[PDB]
Amino acid sequence: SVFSLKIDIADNKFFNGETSPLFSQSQAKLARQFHQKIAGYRPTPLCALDDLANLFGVKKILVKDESKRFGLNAFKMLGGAYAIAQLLCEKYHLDIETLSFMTFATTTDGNHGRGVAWAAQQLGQNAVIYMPKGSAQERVDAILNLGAECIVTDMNYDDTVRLTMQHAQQHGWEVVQDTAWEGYTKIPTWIMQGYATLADEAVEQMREMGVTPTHVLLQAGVGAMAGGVLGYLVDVYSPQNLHSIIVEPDKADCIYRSGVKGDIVIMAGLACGEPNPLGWEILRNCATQFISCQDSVAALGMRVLGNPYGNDPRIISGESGAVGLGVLAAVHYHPQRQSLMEKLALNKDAVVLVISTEGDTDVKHYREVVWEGKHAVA
Amino acid sequence: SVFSLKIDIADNKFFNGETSPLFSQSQAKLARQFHQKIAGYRPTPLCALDDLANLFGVKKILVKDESKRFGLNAFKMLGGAYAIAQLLCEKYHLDIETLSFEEKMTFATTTDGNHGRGVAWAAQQLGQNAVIYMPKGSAQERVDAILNLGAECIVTDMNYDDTVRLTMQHAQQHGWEVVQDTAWEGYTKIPTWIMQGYATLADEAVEQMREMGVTPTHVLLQAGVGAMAGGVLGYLVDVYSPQNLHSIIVEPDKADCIYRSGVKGDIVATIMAGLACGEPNPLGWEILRNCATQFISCQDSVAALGMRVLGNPYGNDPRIISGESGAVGLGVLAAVHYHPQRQSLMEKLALNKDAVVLVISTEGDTDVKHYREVVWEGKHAVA
Ligand SMILES: C=C(/N=C/c1c(COP(=O)(O)O)cnc(C)c1O)C(=O)O
Ligand SMILES: C=C(/N=C/c1c(COP(=O)(O)O)cnc(C)c1O)C(=O)O
Repeated sequence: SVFSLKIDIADNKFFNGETSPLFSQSQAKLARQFHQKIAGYRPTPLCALDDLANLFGVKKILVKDESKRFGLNAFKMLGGAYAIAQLLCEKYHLDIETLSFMTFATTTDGNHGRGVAWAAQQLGQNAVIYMPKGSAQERVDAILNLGAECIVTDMNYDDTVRLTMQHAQQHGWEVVQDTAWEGYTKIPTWIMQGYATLADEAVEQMREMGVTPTHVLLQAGVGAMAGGVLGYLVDVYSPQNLHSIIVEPDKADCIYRSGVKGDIVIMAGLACGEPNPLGWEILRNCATQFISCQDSVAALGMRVLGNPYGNDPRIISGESGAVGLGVLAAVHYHPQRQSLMEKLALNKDAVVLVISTEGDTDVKHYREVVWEGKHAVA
Repeated sequence: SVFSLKIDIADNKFFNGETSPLFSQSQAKLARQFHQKIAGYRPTPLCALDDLANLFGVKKILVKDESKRFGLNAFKMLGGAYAIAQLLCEKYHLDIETLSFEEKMTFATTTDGNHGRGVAWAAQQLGQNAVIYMPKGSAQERVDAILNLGAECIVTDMNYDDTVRLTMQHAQQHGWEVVQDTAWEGYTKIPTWIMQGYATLADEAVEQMREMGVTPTHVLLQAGVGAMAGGVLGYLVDVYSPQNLHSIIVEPDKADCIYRSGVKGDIVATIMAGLACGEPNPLGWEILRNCATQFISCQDSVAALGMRVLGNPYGNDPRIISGESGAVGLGVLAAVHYHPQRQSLMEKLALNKDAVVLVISTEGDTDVKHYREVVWEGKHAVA
């Protein structure tokens, strides 16, 4: 069927190609050295969707399956656990190379807090995690399952973030929040560096395949992952020879609207309000294009990934996890496919990296989308 | 989420447990012995959906995956190829139990997809001709499938039943051999063999369940005219008896001929192409009237739900490619599960924690276009 989903593409006019040594090969190698020493480490699968590539008119679609990231069903773990380890290695005067085996506070709509909760349990320390209203019970239960304190509020994530701040300064907690703001940059920097492990894995995995990625699609909420992963990839592949596309939901396209203006200006995980300044700076510098897409584009991605084409490997991907792949699928069935493919420079030679950032973190919603066809194309 | 799709259940008030000797274990053995002699024969997988059965509160959900049947993506050839070989054994006075390899005959049938394909393929394999007719609105991909076997295919301006009559006429006019998977006045011999040919899948399924050490308490059988249901249930009740099998006949809302025949006790467009019905198959009807426990008339979206559930399995369950007509049996189980009145519907269907439910996935993605519209785009969604 032919259908038109909103997929607004805008060229980054503020692109300068200025890389960030702060997020590079060397730091990601230190970040990966850390994660390698964690019990049950395994590089997550880089799945080759060959038959879907041939159907879409490109050479390779390659998906980093972050649903395999230990038992957490998401990638976020990579940042939080690294920053928590760095925070202690600073406070207790140690070297990050030795990994011998008091309270961390944060707001999350799901994955980030689970990462912080898991790391706290692993290191014997405590964790208090705040969640906004409407958040799934399964996601609350998973945080309590790790032995942390989880409180569901009555206000939105941006308002809830203030509550975590006022509580942590009044009780004595250490804020391990995945976004930066004036007077708070140290931890988010480490988080973004910790994320780069997945890009480091994917690069080693791509070299083993013997391919060179021409494109990358990165979903963005506050842009911490996009920033950290893009900054690494452009350090490896150059900002000029990697066509990076940042993907945001229609109702929370802060980074898109920021790229549109120049200055700083739905699926849980990709909600924004205010963009992460550390992330923004990298995307403003090195991101090729920004996409603002409809809600149902993510839903499509989940279905395409969960029921693959031909003989491609199946991938379990959540709403925020599947939106990059969804863009490619929405472009394929769009009447303006030709001009959309040209605008994104997607052609028979395009090798496309996609990051599946989470699995079925909310089973109820996941199965409502893929079985019931909630948020259908129609 | 919680949702209500139309799933009307009717007890078969005319059940009497009279089996049919024409559809038994011995005549399924002869069928399967014939199929084993054909190149590329492999029993189709019986997939255990252990995690879905857990979710649904039953013991076992086992799906016979007929998408794997001889590269044809459907089960229908099991009958077509068997009838055709039997006809050749009448024409050349040959023994079927002995022959295997190889005047020009022409085989003619109406189909809305799979039957004709099964016929066309068999004519190709035996170096004969096939002329296949198709009702208006038939998927171009299915027209192409038949042509790609070296057979003629014509898409008429008429419905299924009228196209069948045009096939009859043209066959008399040209001297063709009509190979139709339905019966009527003066035409019962071939659709008997066709029905006997289908029992091969049930024979395999019974053997496979035995290797697993299970015994089915339930079978869900989708129906168009009821040749498959009739042929398959007829064998199954010879194995397990009509009384020990809770057999449920599944039909689409817009073409529930066997359901409507069920409530009355006499012979009386859907997204489930294959399950369309104008007039029921009287040969299949006799078996269903007799041994079918219940009939289900259901909404089109029930098949769509089944398709999605099968193609994106729960937990660690095996993935199955299942088409619109192929998935509706499973779709019933999934529709009941999410229904507000789940408990009562489960009780009605006598489904509990011990139920070993056999489901027949009768075809894979025979219409790739529609299949992906269901499973990717969410066409015919619950809401
Ligand atoms: C805001 C959150 N979500 C982040 C997230 C994102 C967005 O990451 P950034 O906030 O770093 O853009 C993408 N994909 C998945 C699966 C995610 O969980 C959070 O975990 O609290
Ligand atoms: C009418 C056709 N199909 C019937 C069919 C049926 C219904 O079988 P009966 O017509 O024997 O009821 C079930 N499943 C699939 C995949 C089918 O193709 C045909 O192949 O022409």
